[PDB]
Amino acid sequence: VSIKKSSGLNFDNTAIAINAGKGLEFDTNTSESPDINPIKTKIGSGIDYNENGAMITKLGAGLSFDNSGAITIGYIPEAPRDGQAYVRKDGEWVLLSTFL
Amino acid sequence: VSIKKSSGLNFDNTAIAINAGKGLEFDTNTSESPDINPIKTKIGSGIDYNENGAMITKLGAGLSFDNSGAITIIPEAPRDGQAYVRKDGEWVLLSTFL
Amino acid sequence: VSIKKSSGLNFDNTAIAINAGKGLEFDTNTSESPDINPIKTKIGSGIDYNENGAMITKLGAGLSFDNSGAITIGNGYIPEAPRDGQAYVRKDGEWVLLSTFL
Repeated sequence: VSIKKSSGLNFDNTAIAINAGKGLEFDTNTSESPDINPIKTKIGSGIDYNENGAMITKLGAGLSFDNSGAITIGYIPEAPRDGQAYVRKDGEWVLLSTFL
Repeated sequence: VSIKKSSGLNFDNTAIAINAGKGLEFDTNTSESPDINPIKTKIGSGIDYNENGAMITKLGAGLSFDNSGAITIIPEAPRDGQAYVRKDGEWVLLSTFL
Repeated sequence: VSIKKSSGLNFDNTAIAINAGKGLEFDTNTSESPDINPIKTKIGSGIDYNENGAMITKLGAGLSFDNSGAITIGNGYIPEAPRDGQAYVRKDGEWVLLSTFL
């Protein structure tokens, strides 16, 4: 058999093998391993698989996906300046004299 | 024909095939599909392709690439053992109001 | 010999070749290239390889990996007082009950 070795194939003791380079590996953890190992991507920090085996970015605190699957990002306000003093109650600035 | 099955190839009946696992798939969306499908990476949220067919991180609102291809982006009351309230953008001792 | 052409293989002048599409390429920069090229992923902005060839996200200013490999936001003003129906005043960086002081 002729193989095109410039297109990712090579011989390993006369058997055609995928010659897997950067970002790829053979999955030695399937039910059929180590005799039958599928090729898979090789991934590290910040990448995962979803349920379909698709690569996704691994998002932590502060980050989310928008509506197109793009990565996106995602202290109390000032009381009124009317000369009057304010205290804090149930998430609101409430006039001091309310309690005096 | 001899294939090395522990290196990503398998027989699909009599025919030699790539055995694609996680992060990989066959592209059924070409002109030539379904009879000739290239192997491609399998991608989801957070990843996209370039025009050059390269995988890139898919960035939305608030994130961008820096110039070397990496992803990038009331004051406290006085501390003096006394109680304080908010008035005109200042922190003003409570006592002052009693 | 027969190949499953719907499974990522094709003929190039009789020779069996991987038919590489989006996110893959052959590496022409090896010690046996260009007559022998491995298949590799094809990566651009936001991605790199680690030392062992695994793809990682490339992080710049203000972003960091946490200890579980996830991308996160890297790293005074007052917080909310208690939401318990009571009034509060600020003393020594703590919300203390206005009650105390009357």
